[PDB]
Amino acid sequence: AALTRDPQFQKLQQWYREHRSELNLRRLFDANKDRFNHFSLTLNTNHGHILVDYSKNLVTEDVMRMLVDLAKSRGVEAARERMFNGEKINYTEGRAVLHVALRNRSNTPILVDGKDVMPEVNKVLDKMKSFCQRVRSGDWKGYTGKTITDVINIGIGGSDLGPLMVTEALKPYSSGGPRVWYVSNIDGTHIAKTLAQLNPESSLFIIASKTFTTQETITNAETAKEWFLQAAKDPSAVAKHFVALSTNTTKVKEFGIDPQNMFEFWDWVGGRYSLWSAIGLSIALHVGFDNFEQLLSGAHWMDQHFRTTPLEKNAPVLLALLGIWYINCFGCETHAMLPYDQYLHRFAAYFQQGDMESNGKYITKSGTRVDHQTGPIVWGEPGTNGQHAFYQLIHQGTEMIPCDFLIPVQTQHPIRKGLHHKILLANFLAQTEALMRGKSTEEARKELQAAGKSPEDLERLLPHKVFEGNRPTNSIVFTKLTPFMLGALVAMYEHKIFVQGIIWDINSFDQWGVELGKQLAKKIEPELDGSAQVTSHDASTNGLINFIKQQREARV
Amino acid sequence: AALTRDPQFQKLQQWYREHRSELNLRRLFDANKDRFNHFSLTLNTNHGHILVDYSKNLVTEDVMRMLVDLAKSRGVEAARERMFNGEKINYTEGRAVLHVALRNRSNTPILVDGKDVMPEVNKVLDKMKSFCQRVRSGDWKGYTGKTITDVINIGIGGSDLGPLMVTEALKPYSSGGPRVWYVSNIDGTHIAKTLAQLNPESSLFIIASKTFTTQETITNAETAKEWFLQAAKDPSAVAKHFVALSTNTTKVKEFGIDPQNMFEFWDWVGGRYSLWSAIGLSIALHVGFDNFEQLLSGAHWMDQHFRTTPLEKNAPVLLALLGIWYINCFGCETHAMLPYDQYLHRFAAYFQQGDMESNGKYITKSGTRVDHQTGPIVWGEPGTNGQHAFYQLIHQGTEMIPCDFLIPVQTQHPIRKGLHHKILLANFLAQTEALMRGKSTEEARKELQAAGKSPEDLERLLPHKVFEGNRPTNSIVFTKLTPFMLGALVAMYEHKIFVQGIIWDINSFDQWGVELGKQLAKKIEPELDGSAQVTSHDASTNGLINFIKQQREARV
Repeated sequence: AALTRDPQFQKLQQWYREHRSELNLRRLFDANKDRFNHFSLTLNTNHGHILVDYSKNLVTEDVMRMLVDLAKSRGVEAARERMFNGEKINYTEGRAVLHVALRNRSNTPILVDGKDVMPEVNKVLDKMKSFCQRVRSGDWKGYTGKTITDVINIGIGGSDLGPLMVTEALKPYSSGGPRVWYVSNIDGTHIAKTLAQLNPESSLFIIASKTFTTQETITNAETAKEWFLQAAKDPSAVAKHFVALSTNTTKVKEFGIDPQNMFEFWDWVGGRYSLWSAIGLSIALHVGFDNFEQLLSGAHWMDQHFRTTPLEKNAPVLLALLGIWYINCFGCETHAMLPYDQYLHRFAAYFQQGDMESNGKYITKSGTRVDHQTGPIVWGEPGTNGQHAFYQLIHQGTEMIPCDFLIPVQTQHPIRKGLHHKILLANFLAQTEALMRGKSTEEARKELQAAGKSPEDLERLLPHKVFEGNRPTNSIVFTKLTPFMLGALVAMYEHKIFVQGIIWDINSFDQWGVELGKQLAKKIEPELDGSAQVTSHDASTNGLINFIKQQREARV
Repeated sequence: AALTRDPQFQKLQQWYREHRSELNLRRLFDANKDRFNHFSLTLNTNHGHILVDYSKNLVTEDVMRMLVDLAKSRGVEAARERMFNGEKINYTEGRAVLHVALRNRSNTPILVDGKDVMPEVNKVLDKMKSFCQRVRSGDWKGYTGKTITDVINIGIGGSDLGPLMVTEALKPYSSGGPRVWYVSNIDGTHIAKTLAQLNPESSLFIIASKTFTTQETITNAETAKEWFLQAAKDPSAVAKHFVALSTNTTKVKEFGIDPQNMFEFWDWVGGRYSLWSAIGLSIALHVGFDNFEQLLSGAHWMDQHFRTTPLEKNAPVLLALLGIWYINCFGCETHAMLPYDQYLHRFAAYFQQGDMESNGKYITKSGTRVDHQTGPIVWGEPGTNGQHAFYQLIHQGTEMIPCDFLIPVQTQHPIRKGLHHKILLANFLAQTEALMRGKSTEEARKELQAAGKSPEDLERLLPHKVFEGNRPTNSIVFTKLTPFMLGALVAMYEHKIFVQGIIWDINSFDQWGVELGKQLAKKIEPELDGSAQVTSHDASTNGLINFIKQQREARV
């Protein structure tokens, strides 16, 4: 593979093999009182500051230098320009990758097959703005003349996670907006329990599906329509309660949706990078189009930082480089994202898709199989919840787990004169401090002696109280989680993911890995009907199907 | 470490090194027509069947035999009896481990320090029963005489996760019960956004905290009381709207709660194993005490299965052993739990604590440091949501990830004549089939040719469409997700965790790993107050705090 053959990578790996057991956070900080200044970035977006402190990582100036050299050697900057210039960097599908055009507030032309994409982008945005205005003003009414109180987004993967995570994160800005609901699972309980809490007369459904033939999404949509029509009866009423986010005008018309209410996007918009397009309609409806533009503007700001900042001080790039260090040198399988913010409770889940579906690849640009690790397993839970759930393993377990700790300085709810956020902040800081410092046998011993522990009891319990520490973390702190700031943060990670993919020489923008499961599922569907034994698959699949048919009747 | 020195373990490790490149699922099945029958267990709980199919695992008759020999060699059965008999197996804290006592429906005496624990267990259950009766019936009234419409649970970690996951999973059984709310994050937006939607006249708060001094929990509790008294004014009104799940009678009195409304539990009840105790009060209030008893009954049935079943056919034991195989021989860092059920959307999250906080240890019983891996990183998202988010990596990524696929045969919402559930089931089945089978280059080439792909396009696309497969999974299918069945499934994993811990020779029931973080946070708290620069910590902690103080005043 390209990466393994890179001289800069080889240089990095040789340094690692020689000075690995030399890297100790406690000692690094004790020897360099200016470590924080040397390994941290402070970004002023003019709408809040972003501090990216990567000083608690197992790195030195030499390591960072070699890492930056690896990025240059792998052509990170050239690839970046190709992305922004509209070139088909999604080589397996032969398409451009332009989620950056979706939020290109400067409106500088971006060509695709010699044609500027911006006019179309702004056309859809204008349509979104108009629609959001009417629904929020109460001008758009249901079939019985009532205003919309609830908006239901139906989609899977990228047509679901992004909008859901953002509306959850910007909940405080939804004043004067309709309630939003997200239905994604084909599991019938999802649409069912959602519909049970809604009134057909004041509900607006958003069907998100490029092709408008997506099995899960369309099945849910048809279930929603049957439910609606059961109340409305009149088919022409569907046009007042259903809109589509796609490009299939024919199927959209067939469903009963008014064509002028079809918000399209393009093939250069990846699902896991689509919240910035028409897919984000529910976002705009919930918090208003103005806040939606703020969201886009934050991303655009981060897009520029990524493009004009030298690699050595480039946030997305350094975040990606640090991950390559832990993944390809320390051999860490996972990456934890721990935001200390309840509104961001689905941030980690969102990037679980953005990162994993982008970089969970094994075939390089030249068709060669990688001979090294690629995308890591991303996971996490928001601050203090995760801390009281699985931190025991991060502190005293056996796995090395790079962790990103995020938090806004200003809270959306400064209740009790800021008492809650104070404690939240203190824990945010204490956890990375502990993770790095740990507690030695001697330090633990002193504590146990002070507790008046028996000489014998002290020696028995002592080892259990030792924290080996030396566990690396990133601390990302931003002024306040506003729509603009959230846009900047999401874009930052999108570009981190982009850099790592280029370094690994994989295609972060295709997803051929989903085809097999879909193919095999279609074959099993017709076999589930009936009580006849199934024997067309392997013994397990067969046995599972027959157990299912047996228990179908079981009364419990 | 005991494990490494174990003869049986060494035998397994040796076999692994010799036959690893010989383990291939396609061949294994093609070579054994009875593979499903040989590697699957069907349990009849009398309230539904459970099929634990572990045939899609990289294992053979010999491996399973060696694994069971490992379980015997490591003394799994003796350790189990010690737990059930009330001995102090939580050796670092000198305590018994008796969550099995909590659901001991048979009421068989279980002694701790010479006293049967059951009478007290049942005393609390009866109090819970009476309270739920009165609250749900409407007999229990607020300070203005209204009936309780909302129940708010306030607790962290083990006093939140269990009840939340269970009430979410059993939502269908909550008809006639009040709505339940879970507040756990010290982050003020949690209690703030929750209180903004409640009426002080019909809201009942449950303060879950053993010591009743837990910082996060008591802070949220005091904030809720302040909000409550704001409207009620009369401090004696608190007794009609706040109850406690603890043993500190004094602190509960001071708060303003009626002592007769303090539901207690004991030190042999681990937080991450407490939903079966008074901690589960919110569960009982939401779905009724009858359903709570079924839940307990389900777990009780599984406890018996675990205690009376020979190892070779013991579900918890087998699951535990398969994990030891992937973790200590294959070197897998994670374990994915993927239930194809939206109601179980918080199932993986629950065991993320149950498993990780239990086995994320590194000091053995002899006080010696482990020289092998222990607890894995548990993660996941429910069925089809996760499938459309990160399966790309599971199918074509670079890391090996053991996965547990779970699903109920009968759905709680058989809408559209079971159409949704049919598709859900087809995907549950097809995914494990695909993970195992994969798609060869030859098969992929034929598809591309049949699709009429160009010779140029074919060669370029070909390698990207190959699925290496041979990825192991467990498929756990159960008749229906009823209160009883859920109890059984949760208990099954609790015991799997117990078995793994004994084999690793660690303590699955303590959690010393949380102290350092809490100590360092207490020290930072006062330092955040005021405008002075902090210089008392390492440079990073100092820098982060000074950035916070600076941005604290920023207007954005």
